[PDB]
Amino acid sequence: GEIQWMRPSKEVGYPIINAPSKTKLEPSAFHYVFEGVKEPAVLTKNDPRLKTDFEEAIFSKYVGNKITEVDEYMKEAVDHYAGQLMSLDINTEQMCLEDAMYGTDGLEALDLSTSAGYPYVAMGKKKRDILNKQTRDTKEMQKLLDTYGINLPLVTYVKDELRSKTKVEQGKSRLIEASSLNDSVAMRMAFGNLYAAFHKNPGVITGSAVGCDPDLFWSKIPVLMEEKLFAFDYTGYDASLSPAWFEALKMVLEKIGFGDRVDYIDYLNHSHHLYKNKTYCVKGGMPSGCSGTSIFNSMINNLIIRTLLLKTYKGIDLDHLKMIAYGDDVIASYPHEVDASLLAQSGKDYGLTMTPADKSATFETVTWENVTFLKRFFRADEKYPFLIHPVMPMKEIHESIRWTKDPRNTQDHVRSLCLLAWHNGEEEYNKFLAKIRSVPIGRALDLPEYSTLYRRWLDSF
RNA sequence: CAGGUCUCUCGUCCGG
RNA sequence: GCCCGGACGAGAGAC
Ligand SMILES: [Mn+2]
Ligand SMILES: [Mn+2]
Ligand SMILES: [Zn+2]
Repeated sequence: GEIQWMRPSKEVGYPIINAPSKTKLEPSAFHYVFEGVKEPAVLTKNDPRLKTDFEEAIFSKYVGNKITEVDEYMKEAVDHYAGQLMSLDINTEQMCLEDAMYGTDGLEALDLSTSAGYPYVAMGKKKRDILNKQTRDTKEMQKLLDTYGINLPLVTYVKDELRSKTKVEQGKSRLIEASSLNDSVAMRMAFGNLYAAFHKNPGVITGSAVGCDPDLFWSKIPVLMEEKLFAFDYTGYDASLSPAWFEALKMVLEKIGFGDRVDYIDYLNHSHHLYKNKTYCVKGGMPSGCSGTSIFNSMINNLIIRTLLLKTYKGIDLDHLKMIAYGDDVIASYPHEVDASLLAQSGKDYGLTMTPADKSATFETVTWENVTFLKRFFRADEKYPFLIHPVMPMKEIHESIRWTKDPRNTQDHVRSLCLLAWHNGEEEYNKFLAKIRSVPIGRALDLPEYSTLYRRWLDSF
């Protein structure tokens, strides 16, 4: 992905949009009980903890477009992936405006608690004004659709979230793209039946984990993988995609029956954004925040991964590839062992910076011991070895609990962390409860017992 | 009061 | 006891 032009948004007829400049993250009652290296991310240029120019750091991720032409291997990839999705029998119809708006089986309703983007954002108009869940009223949305049309610009925002130290000092904050309510509606009418199919089918046919529940899906994953594993994350995924990959995606869509609306994908591939005063244009790069972000990322991953095998391993049989993606996050297997360092080296030709799934510095051999998917480890149960724990490191849970966006959420927050931490086992779970209860507010919370969570887990099978 | 697209789960409240 | 559905809030995860 690459920035085409930044100019005062005054010159282009666009309003100045000014986001909040303050973190909503105050430190938690458990701030000193537990340790951690994470602070809220840099939101503005005037941040003391910055050791670099902010605005140059945030947009740093637009590294350019390596390729623009779907090569022969991308084409065999496209062929094989799209052949996979055929079996799903994915309904290819437009989805009616009422469902695009208020949800249907496999597709949730639009989030009435997040903004309506451009232009509503600068009119002081919100989704609640336009949408009505009780009534499922599509009338005022249609009127807005007629009036403002689609292909509206996205409003860039810095994500208010916890960041490492180097990420605060290097102003490496994450930026989302606030899709307009019009395009979310437009995109979901076009693609809603595809999003639903994906949601309903996490696994190796779709190559996607969107729609999974790790408590239950971890027990499935090993039975779905072939004998030898490899795995990756990527560096700056969305913005490291060059136009070639969008044409490859357009190509998958056409082959599965979405030919007519493949144009929308061009509006993703060439997008306009509003950022504070500026107005800028991007070519390549996934507009994270647009409808389908997750699904298109994971789909492009499946292509990227087939492509790189075909190039690196002559005669590789993609029919014995098994892979699951959640955006750039991927776990994959093949009947014979493949080399992630090599695969990652070809990936650079296509503009991809690839890594170990833990953002570790160097690729190891990947075993059912070191492999991680979505930050979690895999550990067989000791009584029931076919049932597998999603084991997230206590380090992570520690980092979270030390902060709050609002003190009145402590019960839910900590309670939620308990449902992650007990997979580390009774001995580690009870130490957790001890530390939590080491403070007076801790002794106020209703926390679940190891044994209760264990029987819940087993019962849920 | 400002900050996207989603998935999953938990919690609160209301239903069949 | 067991299903199932809705509204709202939170946490985690991907971008
Ligand atoms: Mn990444
Ligand atoms: Mn990732
Ligand atoms: Zn443009």
